Amino acid sequence: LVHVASVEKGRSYEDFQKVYNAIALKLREDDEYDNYIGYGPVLVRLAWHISGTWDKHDNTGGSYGGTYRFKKEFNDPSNAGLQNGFKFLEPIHKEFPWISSGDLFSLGGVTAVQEMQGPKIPWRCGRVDTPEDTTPDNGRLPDADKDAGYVRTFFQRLNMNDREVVALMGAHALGKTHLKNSGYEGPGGAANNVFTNEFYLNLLNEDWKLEKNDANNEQWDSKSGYMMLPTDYSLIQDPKYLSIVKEYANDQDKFFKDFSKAFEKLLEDGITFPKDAPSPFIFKTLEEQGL
Ligand code: HEM
Ligand SMILES: c1cc[n+]2cc[nH]c2c1
Repeated sequence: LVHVASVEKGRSYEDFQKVYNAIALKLREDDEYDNYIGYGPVLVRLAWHISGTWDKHDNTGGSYGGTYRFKKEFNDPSNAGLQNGFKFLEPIHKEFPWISSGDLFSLGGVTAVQEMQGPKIPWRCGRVDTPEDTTPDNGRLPDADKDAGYVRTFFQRLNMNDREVVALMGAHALGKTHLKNSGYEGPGGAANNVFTNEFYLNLLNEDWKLEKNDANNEQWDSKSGYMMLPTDYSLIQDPKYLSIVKEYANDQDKFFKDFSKAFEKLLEDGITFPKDAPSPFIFKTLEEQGL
């Protein structure tokens, strides 16, 4: 399967910076969502789940085709709760009907991270919508109730290595688990709509307790009111993972730099970019624009 990036006709940096600003302006406006967390965390989760279907072996799945717009992927049990990120973006797609679905879902994730004061993420245009029959089947996204060997093995399919996996998981400092979506409940920290390295700090400094929640699932709970998933706590159980966790709890700039590279790579897996294709765009935030 080859998927070649095709820039939307005649579009350039300024067009996509207009779509960025539209998403970012609505993130500021619709602030009440999920008890004032706002839409940013569900939008970086949506960009991860449309990319996380990729399989390196046959180049199926991935962010290129925008296939989450089809019922099979929209109704995947693993995507429960992401309909709220879709409905947030649907106004903006009506306003810029020329951007492809893959591009709009991935730029929403980029915009949310930078607007929640994360690192800049280089983003590239050119994903092309593909037919309903290209939609990957349910079951390619990871279970939460498993251990470190499962996480390592699952992420080899998206060929991410240990460092990349640990840098990507730092995004679980954002938002929260919702019992009616996943059977898990609670936030992982106090700053859950500002991008920081707090996931790593909480993992190493809190007093975790294995408890059973109302959906009868086990999760790691702390006195402070935070929770960690079994696959999250996995990172301090494995010796290779645990020493990268310590590296990111001791250096927030290295965390930001490595997250930026692994999230771009995540979003680009499966796509062939021609050598005459434009460079990756670095978008300015509303704040850097005085907007
Ligand atoms: C083995 C890996 C992973 C598993 C099992 C997993 C699982 C989960 C689960 C069960 C939730 C709760 C969903 C809900 O109830 O609403 C969640 C939320 C979230 N995850 Fe993951 N995740 C994984 C990796 C990642 C990665 C790599 C990213 C992003 C780079 C990510 C970003 C998020 C975000 C931002 C949320 C919060 C959503 C919200 O607030 O609504 N996840 N994760
Ligand atoms: C997903 C979203 C939020 N949190 C908080 C701790 N772990 C996780 C996973």
